[PDB]
Amino acid sequence: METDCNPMELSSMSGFEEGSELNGFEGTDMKDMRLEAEAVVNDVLFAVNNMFVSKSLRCADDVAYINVETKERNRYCLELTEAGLKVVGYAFDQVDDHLQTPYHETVYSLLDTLSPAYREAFGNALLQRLEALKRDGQS
Repeated sequence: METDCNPMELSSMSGFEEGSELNGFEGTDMKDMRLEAEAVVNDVLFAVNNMFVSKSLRCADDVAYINVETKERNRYCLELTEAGLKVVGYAFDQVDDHLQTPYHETVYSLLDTLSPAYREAFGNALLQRLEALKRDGQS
């Protein structure tokens, strides 16, 4: 007389019975674009002024809009999809449907071209490894 409500799971998924094979007609990766998006934003946030997911549009599983504001206040809006990161605007929450702007593979090969300061910031974190091995390694 009831059904399964919306509870919380302290596990990956409720799977007590196992045996049958799952792979069949639908092979969904279960990859959430928002998931990957918020992961990207956090990791590269240090190399820009402010970066955040676009809350003025939409984001549903396959597609998520992100915004990035570099150190020189330059803003890029990114349509994150399975095709990678596709710039859809150069302003905050700016997405144009006629922009045939090229999409890149990762955020690295994208933002490295979007802000030279990002590259320099990478160099700073890179030289940290250099001096790390200089101090600890030969002593």
